[PDB]
Amino acid sequence: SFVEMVDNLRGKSGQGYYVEMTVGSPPQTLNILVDTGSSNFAVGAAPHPFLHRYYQRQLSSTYRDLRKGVYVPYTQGKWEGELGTDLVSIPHGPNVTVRANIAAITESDKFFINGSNWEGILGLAYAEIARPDDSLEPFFDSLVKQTHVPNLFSLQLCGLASVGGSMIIGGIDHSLYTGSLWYTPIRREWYYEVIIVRVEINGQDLKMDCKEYNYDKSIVDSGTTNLRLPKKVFEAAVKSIKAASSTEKFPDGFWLGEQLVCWQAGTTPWNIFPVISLYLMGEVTNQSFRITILPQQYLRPVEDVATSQDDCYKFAISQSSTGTVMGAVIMEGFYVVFDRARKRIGFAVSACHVHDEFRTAAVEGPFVTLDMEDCGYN
Ligand SMILES: C[C@@]1(c2nc(NC(=O)c3ncc(C(F)(F)F)cc3Cl)ccc2F)CO[C@@](C)(C(F)(F)F)C(N)=N1
Repeated sequence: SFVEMVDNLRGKSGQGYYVEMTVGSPPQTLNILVDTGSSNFAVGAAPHPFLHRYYQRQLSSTYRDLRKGVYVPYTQGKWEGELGTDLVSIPHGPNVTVRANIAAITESDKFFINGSNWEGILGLAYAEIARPDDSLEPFFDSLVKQTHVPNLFSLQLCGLASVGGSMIIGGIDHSLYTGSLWYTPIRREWYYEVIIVRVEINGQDLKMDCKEYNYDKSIVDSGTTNLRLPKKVFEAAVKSIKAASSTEKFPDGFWLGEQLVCWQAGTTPWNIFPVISLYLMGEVTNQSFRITILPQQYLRPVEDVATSQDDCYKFAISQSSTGTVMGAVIMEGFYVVFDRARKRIGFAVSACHVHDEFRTAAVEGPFVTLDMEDCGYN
């Protein structure tokens, strides 16, 4: 039941949200990062200083070796391993056991994070971006094929350092959001690719050709902390946020995410910072809806006992050369429905949210733009 799935996610702020899973027979319990930005189920399978436990294939009678290596290098770090299949279950997910592909990580460099409490990654995106290639069926594809679970999942990421949330597999739990769910089409089934049609900072349009917001794609990624923007959009956004917050001046390093800004505990001047709205393409021509975030979402607290006389924050909007990434900055405080069956992503205000007494994060619409331009970059 969905009620049994509520609060099945845990994590440390900015370290990743994870769900408990079991692999093998007899079952081995592991904490697994929920990642909508990748498509491999990859688990630590050898000792590592940052791993409390790991997958021991020799203890699983149901393990099957696929006799195929896999090497996956990312911008920061890389993982090498071996492919196989085994029985997998989600103790606080659907009441089912399925056979799924598993990449057993045997060597890695700067992939596992100290103190993150996760031992692998559940890539929830599509086969097109699976490694080594699209013939390696992702976990959610196997789950849907082998069971009667509907082809949809939803995430309620709720932003001390400990975080929580819910991953609801096979449905939408109405207790997790308020107001209406607004849907944007999935443009291509690879990443969860979407289209942004307008960006406003404190109600002021950035006034760019909308293709700039999607250069070269825009994705929804629970495996990325920041709201990451293409260079041109990022520079305009920083200029606009600086203009709104000009009563206080911060080091250049802050706007580049290289330095923290600190205030005496409880004194953060939230009202000098603007709201940011991303307008997403609707399901109907030239209609859109907006997602509006507050500074409590894009100025992320950095927990550190040593600086705890203050509240210290990192600016969580950053530049990208690979397109827009709607990471946790966007997802936390919203209930996000990955409706794979209908090729669409829904957004609603979450039951767990940031609102202070002046402003509230929102999901609202509809908005019309009679300008007929397609905002898709490719
Ligand atoms: C597979 C890959 C990947 N992701 C992570 N993620 C995290 O550790 C992480 N996750 C969520 C959050 C929070 F919840 F706070 F947002 C904070 C963190 Cl710090 C770690 C290793 C790794 F290889 C590739 O890199 C990206 C980012 C890719 F570049 F592909 F986008 C991705 N999506 N998945």
